[PDB]
Amino acid sequence: PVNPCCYYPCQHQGICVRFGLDRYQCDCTRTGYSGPNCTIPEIWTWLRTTLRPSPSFIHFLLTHGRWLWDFVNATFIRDTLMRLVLTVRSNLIPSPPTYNIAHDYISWESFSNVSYYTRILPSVPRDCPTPMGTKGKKQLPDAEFLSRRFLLRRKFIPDPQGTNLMFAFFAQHFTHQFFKTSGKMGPGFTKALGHGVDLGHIYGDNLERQYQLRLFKDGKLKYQMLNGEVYPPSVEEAPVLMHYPRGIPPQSQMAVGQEVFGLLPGLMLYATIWLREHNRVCDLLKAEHPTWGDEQLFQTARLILIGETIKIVIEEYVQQLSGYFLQLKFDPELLFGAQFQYRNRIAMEFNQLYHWHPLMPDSFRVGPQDYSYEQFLFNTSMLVDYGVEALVDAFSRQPAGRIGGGRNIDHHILHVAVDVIKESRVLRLQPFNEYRKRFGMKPYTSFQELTGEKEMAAELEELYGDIDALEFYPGLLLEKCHPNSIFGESMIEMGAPFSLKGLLGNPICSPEYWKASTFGGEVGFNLVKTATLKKLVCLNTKTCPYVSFHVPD
Amino acid sequence: PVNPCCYYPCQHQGICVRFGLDRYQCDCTRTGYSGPNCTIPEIWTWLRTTLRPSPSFIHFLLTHGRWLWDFVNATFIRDTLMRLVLTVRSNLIPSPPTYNIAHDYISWESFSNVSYYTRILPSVPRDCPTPMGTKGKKQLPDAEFLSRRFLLRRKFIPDPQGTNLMFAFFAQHFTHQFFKTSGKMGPGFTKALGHGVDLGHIYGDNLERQYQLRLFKDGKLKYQMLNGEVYPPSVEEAPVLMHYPRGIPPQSQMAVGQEVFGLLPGLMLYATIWLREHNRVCDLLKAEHPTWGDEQLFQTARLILIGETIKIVIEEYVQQLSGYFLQLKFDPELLFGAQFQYRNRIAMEFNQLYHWHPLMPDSFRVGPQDYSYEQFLFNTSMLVDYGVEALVDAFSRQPAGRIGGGRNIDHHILHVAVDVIKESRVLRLQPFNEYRKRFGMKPYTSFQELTGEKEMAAELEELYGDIDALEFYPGLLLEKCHPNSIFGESMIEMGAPFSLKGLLGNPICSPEYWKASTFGGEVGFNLVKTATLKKLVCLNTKTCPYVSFHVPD
Ligand SMILES: *[C@@H]1O[C@H](CO)[C@@H](O[C@@H]2O[C@H](CO)[C@@H](O[C@@H]3O[C@H](CO[C@@H]4O[C@H](CO[C@@H]5O[C@H](CO)[C@@H](O)[C@H](O)[C@@H]5O)[C@@H](O)[C@H](O)[C@@H]4O)[C@@H](O)[C@H](O)[C@@H]3O)[C@H](O)[C@H]2NC(C)=O)[C@H](O)[C@H]1NC(C)=O
Ligand code: HEM
Ligand code: HEM
Ligand SMILES: *[C@@H]1O[C@H](CO)[C@@H](O[C@@H]2O[C@H](CO)[C@@H](O)[C@H](O)[C@H]2NC(C)=O)[C@H](O)[C@H]1NC(C)=O
Ligand SMILES: *[C@@H]1O[C@H](CO)[C@@H](O[C@@H]2O[C@H](CO)[C@@H](O)[C@H](O)[C@H]2NC(C)=O)[C@H](O)[C@H]1NC(C)=O
Ligand SMILES: *[C@@H]1O[C@H](CO)[C@@H](O[C@@H]2O[C@H](CO)[C@@H](O)[C@H](O)[C@H]2NC(C)=O)[C@H](O)[C@H]1NC(C)=O
Ligand SMILES: CS(=O)(=O)Nc1ccc([N+](=O)[O-])cc1Oc1ccccc1
Ligand SMILES: CS(=O)(=O)Nc1ccc([N+](=O)[O-])cc1Oc1ccccc1
Ligand SMILES: CCCCCCCCO[C@@H]1O[C@H](CO)[C@@H](O)[C@H](O)[C@H]1O
Ligand SMILES: CCCCCCCCO[C@@H]1O[C@H](CO)[C@@H](O)[C@H](O)[C@H]1O
Ligand SMILES: *[C@@H]1O[C@H](CO)[C@@H](O)[C@H](O)[C@H]1NC(C)=O
Ligand SMILES: *[C@@H]1O[C@H](CO)[C@@H](O)[C@H](O)[C@H]1NC(C)=O
Repeated sequence: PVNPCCYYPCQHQGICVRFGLDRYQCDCTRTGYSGPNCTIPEIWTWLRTTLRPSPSFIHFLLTHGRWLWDFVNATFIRDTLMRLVLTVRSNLIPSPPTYNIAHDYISWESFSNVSYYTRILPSVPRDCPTPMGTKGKKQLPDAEFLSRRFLLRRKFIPDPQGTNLMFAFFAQHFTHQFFKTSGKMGPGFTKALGHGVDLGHIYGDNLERQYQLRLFKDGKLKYQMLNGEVYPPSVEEAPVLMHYPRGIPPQSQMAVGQEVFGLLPGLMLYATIWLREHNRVCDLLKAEHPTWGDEQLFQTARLILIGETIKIVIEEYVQQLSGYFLQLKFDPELLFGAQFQYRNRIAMEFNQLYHWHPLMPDSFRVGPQDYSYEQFLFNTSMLVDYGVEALVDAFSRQPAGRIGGGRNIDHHILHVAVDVIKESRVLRLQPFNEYRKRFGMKPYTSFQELTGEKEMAAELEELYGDIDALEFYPGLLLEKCHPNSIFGESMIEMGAPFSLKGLLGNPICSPEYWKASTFGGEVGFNLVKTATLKKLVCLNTKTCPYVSFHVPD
Repeated sequence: PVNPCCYYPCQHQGICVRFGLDRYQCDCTRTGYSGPNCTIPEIWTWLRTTLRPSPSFIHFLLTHGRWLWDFVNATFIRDTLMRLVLTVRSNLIPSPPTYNIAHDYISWESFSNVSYYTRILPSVPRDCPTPMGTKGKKQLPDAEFLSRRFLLRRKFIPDPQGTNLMFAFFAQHFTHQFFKTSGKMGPGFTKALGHGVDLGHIYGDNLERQYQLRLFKDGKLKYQMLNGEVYPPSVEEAPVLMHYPRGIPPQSQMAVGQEVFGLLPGLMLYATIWLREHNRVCDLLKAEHPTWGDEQLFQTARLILIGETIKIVIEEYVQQLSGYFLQLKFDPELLFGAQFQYRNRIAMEFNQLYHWHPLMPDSFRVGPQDYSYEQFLFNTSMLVDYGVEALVDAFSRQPAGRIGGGRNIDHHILHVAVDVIKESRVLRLQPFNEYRKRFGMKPYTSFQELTGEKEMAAELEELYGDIDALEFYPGLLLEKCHPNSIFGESMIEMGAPFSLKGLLGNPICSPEYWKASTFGGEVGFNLVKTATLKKLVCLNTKTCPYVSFHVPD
């Protein structure tokens, strides 16, 4: 008999469980609901969901009326909201983590094995009629045509929010510390066992390699002087597995924490910058703490750097993305109010959703020059050629591709998207609509409602058969976007909760850790609290270029 | 200049941080105290401190009167106070963990590398005048001498609280899933990565081993029939690493989660009991969910068994230890409205502290027979000679040693305590009196004040020279004990916090994992909710013998 759970009977986060031959039962525990399917709301829950504004109304608010916000921001109401965002958003995320590619149920192996990604919804069961559960055609839409007809850029669409490539690369850099899928273990598994902001893209994902990159004098990282400027050393000087092409000089290969960073100067730029930062922070620390050995200098530098990273991403990166008039604020003290887990596990869903390749331009402009993809990719000298200042000026001046709304991925990298989808299908990821519901939205009733348009819609309608067969990742990228926006509500509402839980769940945000001691006292603590994209750059260079996550005017 | 931190100048959980060449300061963040040393109370601390009664008094409060208590046990107050104890206890233990053998400060490697035991107090700094700080003599007392004069059991001192061997062997069994110190990596590193109640000692601490122990059918572990009884498999059938006397026939080796267990019949008794429970639990699962595969059946029964353990540990084990009239309760829902991190990292001090070898008797009486050590140790046929029922009955009946009070370790195992102190000095554990302060107790001012009696104090008084020299382990075992207690206040007052954090800082007890579905429904959940030592044994044996953590009336 057909598998009942395959209908996803359990609403509102109830857990569908098989009993006897073909019965099921939903466990409605702590859902706010009861009944066979968790649809009968408790007194407080009914109260809640009717007095609750729709996500878009809230967004509208946060993005309109400067006059109210000028006010709010300068008063404490700035913090009440920040607290609210933090706790409400994060709540959507199970911690301790629930499921993994192997387990569709809570298990110890699931909980203790950090090589796995987690997931918020269970897989689509194998014993099921259609690969998306119950709805749609037998064999799913072709991955390659889907990317061609819908994600392949025709002409270039700059982000209407003015996001620059400075941002784009920072995202790529930043994220490739917690997304590193295992080649050898395959889909659903991960190298990045820090599972968040450990900065393992600077100090590597392992101790042994970490050790290889370290000077072991003064808490510092190894480095090479070139044209008077500091850079990550060569693989000959610091011998770690780096994914450069073969034949390429280990004498040209640069050594950073993330094996793939040698492949784009974008990444190699930030690896440079963060390295200078780290060494720079060591210099400061050794002035106040001369009695300190080498080890306590490195480990402290790393905290500060972890601290700095979270401060910026929150107060600048997410700001840019949100466009909110409310100024966001990094302050773990907001979270000492309520029940919070300073623990994070990366979901496969988060992975899928962060494949932000659209941001990537038709070509890369460095003042007068116009380097193509082939010219840019795997370049072994561009970084050293221009230096940091010059390549910060350039990335900060170039508009990035809008993410949502479709047809805005450059053909050079469209194969990523293809794989993401194909990868999605191996992972038996649930339908997009099933994820709407789980991230507190209504499901879309049609393809029209999704795209806010007819042509793509009715075209997808027939490829996919039903809208409840629409997949996660395609769905995120094809949904309509309010003009003036970088992407669609589902990206915000699905991503934000994975995003914030990933930032604040870090243990340096705990009552235990968030003290000055942790950061070698007050200069250490103040460095975290006042850290900036400008500062991070212009403190570590001879001159100071346009630095920002947005283009100038 | 001498390192200022050597003085432990900083009170009530402040952090001594070395600054410049010869100075220091204290980070007294969130301590409740201000000032350079941190002895200047905030309004709230003072009130809280002039009105807090002593441990003596609370111990007295729970250990005396019964009328009041059997009343309290029938009201909501049981839950009220139970919660007080948990929160009170577990808030003294940092979470995220703080330091380890290598780092005397918070660091990422210390957050991240679970192969370390954590530590509540930092190590006595390597640049200090005396091995214990500043107070005391150049040489700590000879460890073997300290043992032989103070801990060697002359006459057997039975536990005044009636503790039996059945408890003793339970304590060992249970505690040996989270203390697996490296023979290889050395002092202060762990093989048992669960850092808690994960039943590694049953399923092995690694995936390789677990697979080898698993029958991979119905979710069961392998077993063999000897005399019609289910015992753990042979090593030929489950080829895993087990420590056995070389020369012992392979058919006579039993394979279990934990490598040492095969030595002592005690151990291999519980290993057998639990194994039987596991398979038994699968036999209830498969009936409920015949569609379920062996992996789920396996991982679900595991959670039921982890749950069953804590239930028994809290409601029966820790209850027996306490002598409290407060009926202790395992109810995770008690913490559901509170800052509580559902994690735990094992500490050296817990390991040290948990060395209750003074539990073990002179001989081991089994029915008409009385067994010497040279007869009990490593006996491989004994468990299978008498069978579970007959051996449980015999451990339940024989008294266990009194733990505190001094001179209660049998000579046969006296070398253990010798290594404990030795290791204590490799781990540079701070002096007893500092651990006193960390756990919200007043330090001792005289060796006289410590033991109570006049004689044995004054010998130490001359061995150590000064009370602030006295060592962690020794102080524990030599401290005067409350009116008829199994050990002194310090053990209680230091142990329990770790103890409790060790049970309830377990994801299973989290809001996320504490639902019927985690255990495959009501049936599983009710076994957790309703388990008893008596039931863990008798539901698995032909007849039901005497079983209990206390010797009879
Ligand atoms: C949790 O924590 C445990 C404790 O840290 C970890 O186990 C330890 O892992 C480290 C891995 O490095 C071990 O550290 C030791 O370090 C010494 C240091 O001496 C250095 O040797 C280097 C050798 O490099 C040599 O030269 C070239 C270039 O320099 C190298 O590329 C080449 O490989 C060559 O051999 C020197 O470069 C350096 O100058 C020093 O002389 C090293 O010699 C030891 O062999 C050892 O590696 C440590 O011993 C491990 N275990 C223990 C008990 O300490 C554990 O890994 C961690 N767990 C996790 C999951 O991360
Ligand atoms: C020209 C620039 C870029 C290149 C060359 C590139 C290339 C790649 C490649 C080859 C992969 C592996 C996919 C596969 O083999 O199937 C990948 C994965 C990924 N990319 Fe990009 N990408 C670029 C831009 C970006 C940017 C700007 C982001 C930031 C949002 C991003 C986010 C990701 C993520 C999250 C993954 C998954 C990582 C993993 O699981 O290992 N990419 N990228
Ligand atoms: C006759 C029975 C016992 C014997 C033969 C025994 C002997 C030993 C031995 C040989 C060790 C290992 C020390 C080393 O690593 O060199 C040890 C450690 C230990 N014992 Fe026992 N002991 C017994 C009973 C107990 C009891 C009743 C307890 C209370 C729970 C206990 C608790 C511990 C603990 C916590 C360790 C340290 C384990 C680790 O660090 O991995 N032991 N004992
Ligand atoms: C966590 O889970 C993975 C998946 O089970 C573990 O790896 C597999 O282990 C088995 C037995 O050791 C092998 O047959 C597989 O080939 C391994 N790899 C894969 C991709 O399945 C991994 O060992 C676990 N991690 C830890 C720390 O135990
Ligand atoms: C890597 O980038 C460098 C520049 O940083 C490329 O060389 C430059 O090419 C431009 C024209 O595209 C010239 O105006 C400059 O004279 C060149 N600079 C140097 C130092 O040669 C180089 O071609 C790129 N690498 C690859 C493989 O295309
Ligand atoms: C703060 O702690 C320090 C360190 O123990 C104390 O400073 C000592 O004070 C003595 C007199 O008691 C002086 O003679 C020494 O110079 C100090 N020693 C060190 C190592 O600094 C001080 O007493 C404490 N202050 C308070 C108010 O408790
Ligand atoms: C302030 S927040 O809710 O915590 N996050 C957030 C809010 C809005 C937007 N956005 O692009 O409008 C983007 C946001 O951040 C995201 C980051 C990654 C993925 C999704 C959202
Ligand atoms: C109820 S509790 O505070 O959580 N623990 C506890 C309390 C008292 C006693 N006791 O022997 O009176 C023993 C106790 O149990 C342990 C003491 C030390 C180590 C482990 C358990
Ligand atoms: C009970 C909650 C009251 C708020 C109604 C929520 C639905 C409104 O919906 C929102 O309206 C905004 C109006 O300015 C539009 O700009 C948004 O796009 C739209 O989603
Ligand atoms: C002007 C009001 C701003 C403060 C309210 C913070 C709400 C944070 O955003 C809320 O997060 C929830 C989790 O994704 C969503 O379900 C809500 O629709 C979303 O707006
Ligand atoms: C619950 O959902 C199942 C499957 O979605 C459906 O068949 C059933 O009718 C529903 N029951 C109730 C009471 O709403
Ligand atoms: C082991 O135990 C059995 C029965 O309990 C006993 O007869 C036998 O002699 C013992 N072996 C040793 C080596 O003491």
